[PDB]
Amino acid sequence: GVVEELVAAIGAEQVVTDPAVMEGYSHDEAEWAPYDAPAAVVRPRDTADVAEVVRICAGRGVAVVGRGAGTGLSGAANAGRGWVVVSFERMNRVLEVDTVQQTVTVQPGVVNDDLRARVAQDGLWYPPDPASSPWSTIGGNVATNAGGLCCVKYGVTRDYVLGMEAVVGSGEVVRLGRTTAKGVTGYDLAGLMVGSEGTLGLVTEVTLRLVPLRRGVEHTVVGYFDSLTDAGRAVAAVSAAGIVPSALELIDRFCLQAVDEWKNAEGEVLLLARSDLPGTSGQEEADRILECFEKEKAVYAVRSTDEEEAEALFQARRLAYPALERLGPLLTEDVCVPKARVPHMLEAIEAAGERFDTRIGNIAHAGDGNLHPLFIVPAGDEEAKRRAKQAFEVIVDEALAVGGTVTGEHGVGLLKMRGAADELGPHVLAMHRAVKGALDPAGIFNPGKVFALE
Amino acid sequence: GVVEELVAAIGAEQVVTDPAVMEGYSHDEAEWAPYDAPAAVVRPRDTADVAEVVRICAGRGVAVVGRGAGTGLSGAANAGRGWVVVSFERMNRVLEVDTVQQTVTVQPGVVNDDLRARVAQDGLWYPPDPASSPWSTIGGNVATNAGGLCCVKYGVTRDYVLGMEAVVGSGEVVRLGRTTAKGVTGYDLAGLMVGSEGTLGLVTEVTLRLVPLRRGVEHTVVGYFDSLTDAGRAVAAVSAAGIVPSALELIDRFCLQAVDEWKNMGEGEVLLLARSDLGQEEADRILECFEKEKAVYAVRSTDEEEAEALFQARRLAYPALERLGPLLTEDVCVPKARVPHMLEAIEAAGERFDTRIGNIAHAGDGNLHPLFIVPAGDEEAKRRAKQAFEVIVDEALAVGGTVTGEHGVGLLKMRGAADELGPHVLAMHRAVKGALDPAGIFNPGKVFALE
Ligand SMILES: Cc1cc2nc3c(=O)[nH]c(=O)nc-3n(C[C@H](O)[C@H](O)[C@H](O)COP(=O)(O)OP(=O)(O)OC[C@H]3O[C@@H](n4cnc5c(N)ncnc54)[C@H](O)[C@@H]3O)c2cc1C
Ligand SMILES: Cc1cc2nc3c(=O)[nH]c(=O)nc-3n(C[C@H](O)[C@H](O)[C@H](O)COP(=O)(O)OP(=O)(O)OC[C@H]3O[C@@H](n4cnc5c(N)ncnc54)[C@H](O)[C@@H]3O)c2cc1C
Ligand SMILES: [Fe+3]
Repeated sequence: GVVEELVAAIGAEQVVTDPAVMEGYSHDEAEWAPYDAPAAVVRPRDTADVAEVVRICAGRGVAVVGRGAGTGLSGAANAGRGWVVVSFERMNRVLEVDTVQQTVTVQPGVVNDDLRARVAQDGLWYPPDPASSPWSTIGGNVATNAGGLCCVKYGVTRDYVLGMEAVVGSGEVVRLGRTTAKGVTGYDLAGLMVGSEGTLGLVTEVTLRLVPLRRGVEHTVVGYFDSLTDAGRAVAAVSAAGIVPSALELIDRFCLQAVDEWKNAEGEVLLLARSDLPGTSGQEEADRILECFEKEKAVYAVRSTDEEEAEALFQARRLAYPALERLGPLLTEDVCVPKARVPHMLEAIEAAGERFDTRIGNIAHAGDGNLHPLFIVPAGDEEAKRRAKQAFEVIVDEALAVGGTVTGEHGVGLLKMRGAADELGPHVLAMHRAVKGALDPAGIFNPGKVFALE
Repeated sequence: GVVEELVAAIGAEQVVTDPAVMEGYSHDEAEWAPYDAPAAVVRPRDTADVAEVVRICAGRGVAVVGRGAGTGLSGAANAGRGWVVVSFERMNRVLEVDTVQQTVTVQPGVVNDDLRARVAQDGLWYPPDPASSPWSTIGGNVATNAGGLCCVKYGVTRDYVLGMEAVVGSGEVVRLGRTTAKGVTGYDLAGLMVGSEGTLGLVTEVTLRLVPLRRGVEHTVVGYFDSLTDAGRAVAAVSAAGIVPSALELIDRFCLQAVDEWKNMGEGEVLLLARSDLGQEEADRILECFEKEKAVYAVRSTDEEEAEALFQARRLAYPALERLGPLLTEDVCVPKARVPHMLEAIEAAGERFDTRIGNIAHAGDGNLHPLFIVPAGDEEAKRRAKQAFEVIVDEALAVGGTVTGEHGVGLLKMRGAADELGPHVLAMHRAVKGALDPAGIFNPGKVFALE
């Protein structure tokens, strides 16, 4: 009688059982991630509803997986058979914007882009800008510690989580973290929630840190290359010069030429960089970045004196994944290695394609060494699927061999549990099982993702 | 028979038992914090030695309390009777400075200022600059999540900790966190160590993120006031102008006197020292904010040296007051909008309890440091200050602040810490510590109670 207690606790408008409606609430954009039919999909109204849902599911031992917008790429939000999917679509209000403290308090259902537009009205700015910003929730960004494009100079979500309110344990609603500028009272439990991917609790309200709007001119330094190796050597060349570019992205040829077909290519690798320093200070730095592209392999390495053709190339970098998803199933990998390993990793990925006869596109946050190789899977050719799945295990192990990480921003979820286990090791994993057990003694919060419990 | 197992594990020259020597290892600069004679003070050489100390005490259930430079202000490093003090004095080497990744790898025993000067050679910079930087260890800065003067614009220690290696549990050497620029694999166990004050493990190596050197001329904006109330409104003026200053510090009268009566170098009640890191247009905007409020000799300083001399008194305020006797310090942090109100509350706590309370605070972040000098022989004033101590704290939580901003709960703040966190959150601390420290040997009893 799980659905019976839920309706009797939070009403009927907050429980859904139509197998047709629950279809889309149990899987995210991560393809090949298994997902089964959940027992019911709850859409709570406020923290009180979530507290009751967690309490009921805790006693009955029913797995509950929180869901934001369902734009994950590792199946972290995917629901298991009989689970209770908690959709925060109804908790989508920005509660306050304190201009003196320069902080904002939002609900987990808020959309990233919507949040940024609201704070910009008060002259503030929320730096984190994931490619899925137009559709991802702040709840998801906090659960997966999502990153963005400008995170090479302003950090990721974790760098802006001051405090939060979460439902944990048997249904206790607690307020973790702080709201002032400095606080060390107790443990960093608020930070412990960030990057947990909903395996330790449920965030019902988060307090974010803000910054003044950049109200300025973005000097773009555009560069083209003919090889992923040379272009990789240039990104490291700028980082060795000691420059902190406000953006440094790589878009191979296969990816950029596809976006044109959708929305309507000087070289093989397009290295897009940009700086945001005011006045000539930025122009001086943007010029320095240009030389780094020219000194290395340089094809059409020119600084952009146009505020739109620059912005048009960057809008293509954002529409790279959705432009290729319409082109068929797309398997994506997220590794992050040291900046000095970008050339070795780029040439190592390209080599991985020839060994398994699999064409692999490349886009990566060159500023942080976070590579995103994307493979478009042709339908009908199972060997290509199999060859790409084994190449999947080569790029991962190769990134761990140079000292990288199995995931940089997308989250372990399900499609990266193998690599995550090899990176963390038995001791680190054992600590995860212990931590999750103390804060989730019922084992109901998204059990089985990131790491396994046995 | 515990000391014997230790000596039989890490040699004799790494174990000390002389009760005359262990004194300097069993208590920190936090006075009135309880401390007893430890069973031995271990000075490890490498992670292997630290691993042995943890394994031995884990099986025997002997409490171990890690110690850095002993500059804590809440008794976090104070040792309990029969404990084993692990001193990282020997682990004080900078292991690597990766200029391509722009990161540094340090051991816990390294001093803050030493780490900064080291990275300065390679054109890098470590922003976090606590007042005790010249003699505090990086191991301590990570356990307490220390702050500094520039943290109003560059964050605190936790904002630069990329990864670490620690000995947890029964003595397993694990490396938490990452070393790249981005990493989200699993939980943030590294961030969990930060601010734990050594209650979940022992950090033997930390990987900190760095930034390019400033390489510019700072625009210092010095300002004088005649009261903590009027000056408080000036601090809000910079906040009401959308200005993020690289530094904003406030010092009281008795603080300045002690600095001029010690260093003998040198007029106002409070002195707000502002600074920008852009730039003259911003420094000028702040100057007008001071004259907008009660302004005495408010001038946007162009002499970078004379201003730099003024910032030496702000950092030498506590060392200049400890020479005048026992100094009990409180560390509250409230929202910026409560700085003026909170300052007026501190003054009343003095009049109400007949206690002279000096004030220095990072007004830019709302981190207040009211310090009382306790005279010798007048125990009445000591207990009277303890009552104003409970009043200034409750007023910090009532207005939405926190019991501790940068110093840490330790021991002299566990009362307020419990009131702030609450039963639910406290029950979580005992649960977390239990999972990662099933033996309960890592500084047990501090921060929260293991009742
Ligand atoms: C086209 C595209 C571009 C992308 N670009 C980026 C990018 O640039 N950077 C990046 O980091 N990621 C990117 N992603 C994936 C992205 O990380 C996720 O979309 C984003 O992190 C959040 O999406 P979401 O709102 O759907 O969260 P969801 O997928 O719903 O949830 C993700 C995780 O968070 C947990 N969770 C959700 N809500 C809550 C809550 N309220 N409380 C606690 N836990 C919760 C979920 O259970 C799951 O574990 C992209 C995805 C797509 C499809
Ligand atoms: C004069 C003065 C000025 C100060 N100014 C500031 C300031 O501006 N900002 C600020 O934030 N703080 C300040 N402090 C206190 C500051 O927190 C300490 O100076 C700093 O935290 C480190 O001191 P320490 O290295 O002696 O740490 P210790 O006191 O030795 O240790 C502090 C806590 O950390 C734990 N710990 C230490 N090393 C390890 C380790 N290797 N692994 C695990 N746990 C460990 C200790 O056990 C203890 O719990 C000041 C202190 C003084 C005395
Ligand atoms: Fe991305």
